[PDB]
Amino acid sequence: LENLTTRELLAVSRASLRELKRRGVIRSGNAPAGDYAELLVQRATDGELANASQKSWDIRTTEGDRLQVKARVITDEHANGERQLSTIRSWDFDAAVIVLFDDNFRVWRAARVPAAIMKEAAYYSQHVRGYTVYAKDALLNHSEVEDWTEQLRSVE
Amino acid sequence: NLENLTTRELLAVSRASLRELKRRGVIRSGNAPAGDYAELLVQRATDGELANASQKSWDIRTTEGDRLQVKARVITDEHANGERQLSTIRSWDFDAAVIVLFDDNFRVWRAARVPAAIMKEAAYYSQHVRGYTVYAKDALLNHSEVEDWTEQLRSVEQ
DNA sequence: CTGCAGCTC
DNA sequence: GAGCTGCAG
Ligand SMILES: [Ca+2]
Ligand SMILES: [Ca+2]
Repeated sequence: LENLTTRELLAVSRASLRELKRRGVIRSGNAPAGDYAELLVQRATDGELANASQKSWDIRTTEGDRLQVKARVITDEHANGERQLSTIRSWDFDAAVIVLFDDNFRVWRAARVPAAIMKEAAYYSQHVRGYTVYAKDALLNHSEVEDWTEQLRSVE
Repeated sequence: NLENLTTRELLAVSRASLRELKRRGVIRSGNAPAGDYAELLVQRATDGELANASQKSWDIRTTEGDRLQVKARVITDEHANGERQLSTIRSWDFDAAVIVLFDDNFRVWRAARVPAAIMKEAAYYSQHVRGYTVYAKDALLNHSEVEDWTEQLRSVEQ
């Protein structure tokens, strides 16, 4: 992409978003990671996608589980800051599904974390009125956490 | 043509374009490019100093000392009220906001310098996020105390 | 920990 | 109004 002008680079950024939405891979104007991670969890659970602005959770599974999906793109597996999950303002869900992409947007690691374990790992931020969880290796490897890496790779 | 690419190739191109924009200094973060790119245009237009990326309240200090809070949206529908909603404001310690409205090809469509006091008048509080919401509606853009910066920003995009 | 733009109805 | 994901020091 080094041969493209900056104007073309910005246009490719928008056009790729537009084509992804046309294919139903994403459904919003956000950067694709959030919607794409939800799509994969939906495929893996055969679940029901919630309304985009619904509070608390994103996907309801066939067995009735309410899943809060949280994704990050990892460019440096040793950068703790890239493990910071998007803020949590409501605990009315059954489990979080953490989806860690590599910088080619391939699934690197995924984990199903019970809500109670998420709460135990959370720190409150008064600035944003919400809770921060870090998807550090210790949480991903927690004895009550399920490794979902292969389950999400099989739906990529 | 992107319609000929596999979904895997599309996603990789999404990352690759972000990486190339950061390598060139057009952006300086892994966010979607709009936020950093709007700050870059305002910096080019004011010859100002970029604040630290995690700095509270403002983004750019002008040579004359104005602390500018840059707020951008990419407009796909010029008549859509929701697309004027600016990112939340949790601190009023800035002198003026610079609103940058892009079109869906990432060209500058409209830009405006809004005094902080006018931003405060238009804001509604959201207890859910502990912040203030301002909409870049035409009435705000056309306010008598708002400066049109569209041509300034257009002269520095490439 | 402190913050920012994951890092629409 | 109610909400979401406009990632960094
Ligand atoms: Ca989510
Ligand atoms: Ca800003």
